[PDB]
This record gives sequence, C-alpha cells and structure tokens, in this order.
Amino acid sequence: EVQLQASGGGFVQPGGSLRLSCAASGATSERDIMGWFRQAPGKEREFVSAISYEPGGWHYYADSVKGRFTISRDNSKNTVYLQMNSLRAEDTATYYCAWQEIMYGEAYWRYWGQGTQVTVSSENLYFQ
Repeated sequence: EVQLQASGGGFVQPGGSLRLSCAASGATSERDIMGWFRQAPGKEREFVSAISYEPGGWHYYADSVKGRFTISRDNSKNTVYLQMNSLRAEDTATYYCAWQEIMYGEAYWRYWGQGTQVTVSSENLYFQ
C-alpha cells in the first residue's frame, strides 16, 4: 500500500551531476534497506545502490557506479538521496527506489512507485 517515489531526474551532459531523492515512506524497523535500481529502455533492471536506513547504516554501491555515486539520507526530512557525480552516457535510465522485504526466505525489492527519468548526453552536437 506504501510505494516509494523517485524524483529529481533530468537531462544532463556527460560529466555532469544529479541528485535524485526518495522519501523514506513507510520506513520501519522491518523495512529499512532502500535499494536503487535503474532500467534503461529495452534493457533489464540493474540494481544501483542501497543504504541501511538506520544510524550507522552502510552504503552499498554497484561496481558500475562505485566512486561516482553517493547514497545518503536526511533523518530530519526522512529522505534518502542518491548524489550522482561524473555522470556518463551509460547512467541513462529510469531510476526507482524500493524497500527490501524478505519473502520465501530471500531478499526482495518491493514497493517501488514512480521512477525518475535520467538522460545523459551532449546537447550541442548537430547533424541534419
């Protein structure tokens, strides 16, 4: 009943930065690991980054985005941020935020709502 909305996407050039965001909606002691996954059109889902939504929580990054991305949180605002730096053409996808939930004894990503589109490409190149 509670779904997470990713927001803050947009159009950027290679090497630019973007800070997506996602309100920790329905966060409890049971669901407190929000993962990020992106899906380029036509391609399969690709997990991106995760954070443990507890004090001292850890920060997981996939090898593709490691060193360039930086997950974080604001407890006062109850919001997780995904600070994207050194953006590349490969980061072009729709990004969602999801809560981890254990079903059938395995870790599942659940409760993702509206994604945020991100497009990374030059804008000052022309050819008829």
